[PDB]
Amino acid sequence: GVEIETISPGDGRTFPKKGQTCVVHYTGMLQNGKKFDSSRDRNKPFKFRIGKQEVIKGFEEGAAQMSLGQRAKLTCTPDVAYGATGHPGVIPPNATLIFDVELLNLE
Repeated sequence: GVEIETISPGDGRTFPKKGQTCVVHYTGMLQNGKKFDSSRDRNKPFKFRIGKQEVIKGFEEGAAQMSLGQRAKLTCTPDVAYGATGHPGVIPPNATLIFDVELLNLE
């Protein structure tokens, strides 16, 4: 389940497609919890592409449902990312994740 609540401004039409490299200012937040990951810290805003399953499924479907300049707010279900397994020391099992995602991409 990918739920999008867009902070409005952008263009709403430049949609990310397969074979396109995109740049995302992400910041992870735990539900009823603190931060765990932030692209604001290292200031290298994580160049990546679409079509290789490099990211998790909850973040991947959130990438295609956005456009340039937009600011979304993800809500990742446990079963698509880590809920059965849990990322060791960083994500406990059966965890629901919140991401602050802004898409300022290229290509």
